[PDB]
Amino acid sequence: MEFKDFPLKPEILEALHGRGLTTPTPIEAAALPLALEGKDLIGQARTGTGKTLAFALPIAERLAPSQERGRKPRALVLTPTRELALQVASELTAVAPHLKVVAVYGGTGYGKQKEALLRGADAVVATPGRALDYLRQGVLDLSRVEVAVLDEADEMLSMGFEEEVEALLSATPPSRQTLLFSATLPSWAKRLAERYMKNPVLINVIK
Amino acid sequence: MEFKDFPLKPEILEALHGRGLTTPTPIEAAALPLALEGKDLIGQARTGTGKTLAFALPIAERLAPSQERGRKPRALVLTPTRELALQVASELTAVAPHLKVVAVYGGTGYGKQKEALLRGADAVVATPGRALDYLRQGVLDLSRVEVAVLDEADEMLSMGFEEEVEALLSATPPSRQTLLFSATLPSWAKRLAERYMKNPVLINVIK
Ligand SMILES: Nc1ncnc2c1[nH]c(=O)n2[C@@H]1O[C@H](CO)[C@@H](O)[C@H]1O
Repeated sequence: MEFKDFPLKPEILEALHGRGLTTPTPIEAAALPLALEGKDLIGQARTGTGKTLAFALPIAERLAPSQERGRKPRALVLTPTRELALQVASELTAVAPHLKVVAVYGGTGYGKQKEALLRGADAVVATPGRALDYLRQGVLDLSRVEVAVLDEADEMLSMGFEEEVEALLSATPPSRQTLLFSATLPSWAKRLAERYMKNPVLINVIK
Repeated sequence: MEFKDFPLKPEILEALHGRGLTTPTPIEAAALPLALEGKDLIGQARTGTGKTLAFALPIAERLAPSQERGRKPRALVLTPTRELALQVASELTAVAPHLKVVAVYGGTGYGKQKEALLRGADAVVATPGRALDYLRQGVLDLSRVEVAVLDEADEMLSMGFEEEVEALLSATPPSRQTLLFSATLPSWAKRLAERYMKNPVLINVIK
């Protein structure tokens, strides 16, 4: 199936098409039917393999636009590094032209990111340390998150973000949809699946 | 997604709606995009109903009509029991009205099944002992198989059909597509996948 063969808003297909994105990778192909219907998923694939559209498209399709200034984000993607946050935020912005995406990360001051969140956000793509910083401050509000994504969870684990990732998830509504991406499914990922996910479907494309 | 949301022939969709089936189960939904494009997959779902269309619809879509008398089957579905051979043959028959489906199984004489195979078949649904018997007799010809399916591989193992299943798989063209369904993924299934499957995606919906 091409992306056109999935039930996606015309605008989203248009955006995809204009970016030379036509073909889901195997993990995306298998993930989309479940993810588009709001189901929790665990995606297991070799690091670097393309899987962004397995969550980007479900977020884009699920979230309608909003203009409510100061509005809280309805999607949260946690990722290990500034580089990935910028990369993921970028791709999501492209596939979801109707949504305001804000990247959040450490290694810089608070102001700018803080003022974006204050202006409003539809999706936040964040590193866990900085995200937790903004939560306990009261700046990042996670009480309206409908979709939470854990990107490169193995690396988030190796970096020592376990406790931060869990605190952030715990701050979101349990009724949310959750998508977890782990290359090796270590003990921590299994604990996440058990505690923070609802009957997650596992898709493993390692071969 | 509903069945109508997948790229299926209108007459196949008609057959489904005629049977009162509009919505894939989670295993079927996740499997369809890859199975329809001819990829190998391991579907981990509970034994019993709920997965047939994940292989029946790809067989229906992939195989064009043929009228050749004495034609050899282009799909082979193995089931662990005689009861399931009958059931799955009936289910496949209903969603592939353009194909001739022939059930093969012990617990009765050889006459009628032999007659059916000699007249020709597009898909064979079989228990492994009887299928292998017919192979040895030269009545069942597997040289044109394009899709092989193992439905409920765990029970094949527990009934002690491993040698027969492997002999049958070995008798088919490796160029074929292979779909394997099993609830628990024991060592034998893993070694089957390694020997007889091509980079299969694993989809596990076990709750
Ligand atoms: N279906 C797809 N087609 C092309 N590029 C993709 C893709 N999915 C996906 O995630 N990518 C991109 O490729 C990168 C690495 O493969 C990802 O980080 C994305 O930037």
